[PDB]
This record gives sequence, structure tokens and C-alpha cells, in this order.
Amino acid sequence: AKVIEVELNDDYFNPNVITIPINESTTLLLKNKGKSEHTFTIKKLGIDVVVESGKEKNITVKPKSAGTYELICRYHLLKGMEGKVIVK
Ligand SMILES: [Cu+2]
Repeated sequence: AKVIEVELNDDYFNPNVITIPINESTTLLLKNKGKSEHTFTIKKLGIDVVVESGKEKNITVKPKSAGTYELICRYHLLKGMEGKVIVK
């Protein structure tokens, strides 16, 4: 239903606020354009994906509950590598 590219950079997400539709499928193209390994982790949406430097992971999600969900990189959270996903 929706396709969204998300860049994983050293050390931030772009975009770092992502809005996706409730009860519909969204494909996320997770592209690591950084030199470091990064993750795209949203525990409350059941997502936890590692993306190596220069590589890509493509996932399709279908969230059932409206809300705002914290997105983190497990490796660089403390450096501010964080964002959110709004399901609406
Ligand atoms: Cu990271």
C-alpha cells in the first residue's frame, strides 16, 4: 500500500519520523549508507533488523494498533540514533 525508503546513516535515521497506515501493508526499504553496522529496531511493532554498512534490507509491515512507537538503533541509541514511527 505504501513504500518508504529509510536511510540508516552514521548515526541517524532519515527520515526519523515515519507515518504509516493502520491495517495496511507498508514496505520499508532500509538502506545503510553509513560506514558502521546499524539496526532498525521497533520492539513494540515486532521489528528488529540489522543492516550492514552499504547494504539494504527490505521488509513489509502491517501494524494493527494506532500509536507512536520508538525506533532505535541498538548500537548507537546513546548517540541519538533514534526516531519514531506513527501508526495512524
Ligand atoms: Cu546505528
